[PDB]
Amino acid sequence: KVFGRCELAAAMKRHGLDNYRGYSLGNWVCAAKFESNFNTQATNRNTDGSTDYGILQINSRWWCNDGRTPGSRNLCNIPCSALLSSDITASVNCAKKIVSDGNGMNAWVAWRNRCKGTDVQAWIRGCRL
Ligand code: NA
Ligand code: NA
Ligand code: NA
Repeated sequence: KVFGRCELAAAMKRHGLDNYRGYSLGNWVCAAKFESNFNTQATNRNTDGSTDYGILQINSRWWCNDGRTPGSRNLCNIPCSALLSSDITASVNCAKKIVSDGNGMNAWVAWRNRCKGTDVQAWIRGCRL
């Protein structure tokens, strides 16, 4: 499913991401935009053989099992394919574990390079939340 900007903001807010670990909703919408263009089916392969999945591009090297990333962890206890669902619950629950591991949203390279230090509130402007 390809989300609309406001539709995704509302779904993330309902799933408890607004101000989760001090990150306002605009940060999460901004990260989803540059990681996946709001497409839950997005996949991208990394140089090390691991793959990134879903709306927040969660990596199989640490967070999910895809059956093809040797010596990797599955810290979210889920198959990577569950992160491609039109229901964002699994992606959101896994992102909460990632953002709590010590590095905050810096775990998402696109957030650090394209969202951090910008007016992220603009990503939720006009939304009925
Ligand atoms: Na915001
Ligand atoms: Na591979
Ligand atoms: Na980047």
